[PDB]
Amino acid sequence: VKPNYALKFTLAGHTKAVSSVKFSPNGEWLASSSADKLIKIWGAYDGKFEKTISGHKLGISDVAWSSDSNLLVSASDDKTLKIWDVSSGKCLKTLKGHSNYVFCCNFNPQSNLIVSGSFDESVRIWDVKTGKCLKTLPAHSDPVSAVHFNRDGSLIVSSSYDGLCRIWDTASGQCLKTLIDDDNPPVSFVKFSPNGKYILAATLDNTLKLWDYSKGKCLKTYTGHKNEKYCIFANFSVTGGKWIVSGSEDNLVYIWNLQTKEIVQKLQGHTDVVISTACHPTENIIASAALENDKTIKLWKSDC
Ligand SMILES: Cc1cccc(C(=O)Nc2cc(-c3cnc4ccccc4c3)ccc2N2CCN(C)CC2)c1
Ligand SMILES: [Cl-]
Repeated sequence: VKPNYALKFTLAGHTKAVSSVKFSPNGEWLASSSADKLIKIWGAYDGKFEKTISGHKLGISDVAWSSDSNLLVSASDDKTLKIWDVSSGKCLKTLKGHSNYVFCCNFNPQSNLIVSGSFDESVRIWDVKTGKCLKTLPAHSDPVSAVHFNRDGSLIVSSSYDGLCRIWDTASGQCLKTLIDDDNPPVSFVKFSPNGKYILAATLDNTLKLWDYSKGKCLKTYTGHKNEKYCIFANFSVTGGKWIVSGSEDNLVYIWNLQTKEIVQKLQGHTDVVISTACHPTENIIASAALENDKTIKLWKSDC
């Protein structure tokens, strides 16, 4: 069983490298962030450009949606995160506290907290309503590449160039688990599975790994792509077949069968490193986004 993702739309508009694409929880919208300091909103089903959101003083590495598809948070080189009202485009809060570039961000499912990771080697947990920093976790000893809440928001997973992936108790800020590798290549990406039982982690040695969080055991490895420089975002695809989806430094989107680990599709068309991919919440739709020699987002659709 293989997917048949085919190109549907190419979304042009960003004037510099695109860093992150995310589908709204309600499936309605795609948000993109870019080195051009802009957030753009696009229709998920027709690819139609909606609006430009601006205010960051420097490039934006990441953007994430609240549970109600009404708010966005962005992580910038200007050392801030911003919370935005999607419908008005207005900046609601500026989250200040990191001492350097902010690279990654997420709302908890309840969408009252935001977690961020920074070049400053810390993970911060912020109050959505007030914008105040609630906790600063001495998370890592190198830049933090990814931060993600599990399904009930009770855990955070973080990854860093220090070679570790850590799991944190949200309430107390205590580290519950460290995943260590003997060679410790930089961990460039991490995310929980939809059910929260597993973690998917990328390392900068051309490798994706599925870890049993509960047991601390690697269950799967996914290879064949190129990933030795960029923090490339990867995904579980669960709407049709059960896939792993990633960008790659050879300008392709890679799709693997989660259980067998076999490459099932490679998506051709981008003209630069595919740094971001997103999987639609309800439909078999992938968004992909590439760096400065491409600057476009592509939307792909499959029957399974
Ligand atoms: C504005 C913009 C546009 C296009 C790409 C990037 C970028 O690549 N992001 C970034 C950078 C780094 C990073 C930068 N310096 C570093 C210096 C020393 C050691 C480690 C470092 C890690 C880490 C993460 C990230 N991201 C990539 C996009 N992703 C959605 C979240 C995380 C940003
Ligand atoms: Cl995500």
